[PDB]
Amino acid sequence: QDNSRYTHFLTQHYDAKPQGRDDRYCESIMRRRGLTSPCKDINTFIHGNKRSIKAICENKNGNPHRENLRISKSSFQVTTCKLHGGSPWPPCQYRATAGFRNVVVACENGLPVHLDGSIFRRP
Repeated sequence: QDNSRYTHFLTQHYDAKPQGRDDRYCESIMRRRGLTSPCKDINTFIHGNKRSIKAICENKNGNPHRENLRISKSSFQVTTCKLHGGSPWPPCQYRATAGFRNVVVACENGLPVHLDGSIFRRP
């Protein structure tokens, strides 16, 4: 049964069915998931069904990527929360950006355990 790292990945990166994906959504979910002490600089949540996300670890929905990651074949609805302001401590103000594209994860024992957030921080 699903080890702690996969469980942790879901806590930090999965929100099945969000409502509005605006700035207030970000500020609330970041607190709720305990990512505000200190405030995480940027964090992305994937939406949809868990099934498609786990499938990225297989050839059904993923391709090998770079040194040790996997990239999905299907696109996902996602929301990236970016810290606004110059302080790492609460209150954390976040700005939301909704998107729809494929994602990159690291798999361990057939389960997603890490999300590569670099493809979401548009410099």
